[PDB]
Amino acid sequence: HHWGYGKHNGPEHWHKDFPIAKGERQSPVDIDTHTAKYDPSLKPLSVSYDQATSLRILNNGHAFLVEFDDSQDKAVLKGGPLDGTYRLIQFHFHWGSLDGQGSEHTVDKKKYAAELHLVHWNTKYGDFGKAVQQPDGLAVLGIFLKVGSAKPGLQKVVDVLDSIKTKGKSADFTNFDPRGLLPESLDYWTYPGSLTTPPLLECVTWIVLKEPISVSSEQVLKFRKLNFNGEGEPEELMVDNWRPAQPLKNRQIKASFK
Ligand SMILES: [Zn+2]
Repeated sequence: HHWGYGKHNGPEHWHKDFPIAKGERQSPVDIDTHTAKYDPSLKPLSVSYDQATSLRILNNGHAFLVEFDDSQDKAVLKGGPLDGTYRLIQFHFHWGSLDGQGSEHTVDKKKYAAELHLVHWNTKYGDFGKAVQQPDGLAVLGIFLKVGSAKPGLQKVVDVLDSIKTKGKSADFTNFDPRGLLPESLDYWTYPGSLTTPPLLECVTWIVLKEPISVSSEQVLKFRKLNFNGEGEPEELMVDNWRPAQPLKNRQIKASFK
């Protein structure tokens, strides 16, 4: 018994256990493309994933995560609005029950079928646990997914989902190249925010790419066959595991492009 995305434990209930849910820099938010400010001082993003080492893929009952070895600077994110090096620790998705919903961030109110989050932590803080307690501890790269052509680089992930159908299941997942999930362009918006799942800490510096990647209906369909529940109990399909847009309040979204 805890938090989830159902009617009685969904996002609207999270604030009771995690007061920060009504905080000043909560995520996701709607990106108003006409209010975003182009900032010439923003540097190009630097993604160095050539030595990435994936370890496992896990169903934690809220989504499925693909965990990486973050004991060294093997897969890092630098540049952009960041100061220092951020190490990739895991990536996961949020998706919907239908192609018209699923993303957490929205663009001019437009919702995408899913959203990919690549989570990185600031190496100055040693470890993930310490990083989440700092305002500049995390840097999450957000990528939108739209239904269309199949994404070859995502197929290895969809084919193993059958092995981690229920909450608690994990499987070995080595030699996966996260570079296959990136779009052509690295243009982005960025704003200070939080983790979109409890405990909703406001330690994120969000970097949302403008260009979405396309995945096939067959690929996204497989995401929808996962279960929120553990093996041996009422089957609840894992769908609509997204938090709705939160108030922007005293924050401005910057764009790396004109
Ligand atoms: Zn996420």
